[PDB]
Amino acid sequence: MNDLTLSPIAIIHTPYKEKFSVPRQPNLVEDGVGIVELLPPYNSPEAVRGLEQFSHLWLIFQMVGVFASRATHRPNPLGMSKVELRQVECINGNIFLHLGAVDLVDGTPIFDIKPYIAYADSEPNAQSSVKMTVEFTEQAKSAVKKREEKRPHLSRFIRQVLEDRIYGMSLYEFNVKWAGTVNCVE
Amino acid sequence: MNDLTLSPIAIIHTPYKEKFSVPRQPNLVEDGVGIVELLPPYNSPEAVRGLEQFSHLWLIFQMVGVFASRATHRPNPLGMSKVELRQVECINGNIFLHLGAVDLVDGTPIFDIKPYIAYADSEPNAQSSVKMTVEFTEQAKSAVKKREEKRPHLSRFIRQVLEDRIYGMSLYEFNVKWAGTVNCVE
Repeated sequence: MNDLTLSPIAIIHTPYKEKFSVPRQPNLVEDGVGIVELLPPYNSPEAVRGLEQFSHLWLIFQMVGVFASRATHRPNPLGMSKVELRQVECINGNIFLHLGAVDLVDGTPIFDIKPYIAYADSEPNAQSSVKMTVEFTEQAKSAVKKREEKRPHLSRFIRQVLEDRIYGMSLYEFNVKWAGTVNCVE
Repeated sequence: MNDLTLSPIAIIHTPYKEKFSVPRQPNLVEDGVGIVELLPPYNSPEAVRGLEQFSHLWLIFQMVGVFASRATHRPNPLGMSKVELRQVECINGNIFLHLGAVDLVDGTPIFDIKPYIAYADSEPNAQSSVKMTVEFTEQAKSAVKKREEKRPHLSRFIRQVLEDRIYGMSLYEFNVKWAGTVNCVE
């Protein structure tokens, strides 16, 4: 048993540009959706035949004791993530797996795509050891409105912030600065 | 984003010597237990500090469309497996994670060890699209009895077979040949 060299089979497109932009509860934010783009020569319709069968998927991507946590600094930076499968799209040799609410940062390399099977993967009783109101300033209400044309639902997409004081958060091409009041979207 | 070279961090010791020996329902067979042995220099007590907190673990090991199944022939032969954690043992620089009922074949290389968290990993409603009696011949009853000293519960460990006609199955150092009647344990 020797080493192993992995080849990225896909790239993930996501609203969260950096780690800080990812909410600790991605299943709540219904706009933090993603598209998995399969790279050549894995982007074949044969490679995803029947993927649309399953509703959930497992993505093996690239990122107390290390093994006791979910930290990224690992001997093998291999991360897991179960996302919702909304649509397997095939067009002109391009395969896009339109996922549900994800938690991977924009552009992350995918190593494997497996179907999430409830039998072998679900273990509910697995043991172990602050909803905020969102307000936009008038200038904010205006800036968000202008972008509602290109990126619809950009306003409610701010359920992230829903989890002196002028913090910054990069969402998409934007940089949103901010019960918290959001100042300027730019 | 380029390739990635993985280094095995551990080896898994298991009763099932080959793929055929693994029951399609490992959670039933209460003897198909395993020990994960951490390899140098990852076998440090600091690397598993508090692992005993969680009851379940994720092992990323080495193995319709490919992505639509759990097949082994993949662009990246990376497999997943959630096992029960019974005991994290530290002795003379040797770390053994005594698991519960596993499904990995004997000697399989482990790439990563993560704690199974019910929040992010459990998804019960995940959608998609024969109990047999066990009898031993007299010669078998004798052969199993002789080994009950070294490998206790070797008899009930045959709940595997519980899922002309002289089939063979390798379990441990043995080769069990066989409502089905098991002939000779050797």
